[PDB]
Amino acid sequence: RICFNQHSSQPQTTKTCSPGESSCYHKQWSDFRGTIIERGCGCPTVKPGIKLSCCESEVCNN
Repeated sequence: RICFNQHSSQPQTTKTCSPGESSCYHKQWSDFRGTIIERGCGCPTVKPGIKLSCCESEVCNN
């Protein structure tokens, strides 16, 4: 139970996730500074403006 956790793809970081968590999350929104993508373990309620996707499996979230 591993996800990416790196921003708008930067250099790739990954996170072990917490035991039990079998998701991972990719969110994309944008705003004054540009467009953003966050990557983490998950799935967020994901929110006005949103942008969200969740998989189940390893390195999934991209």
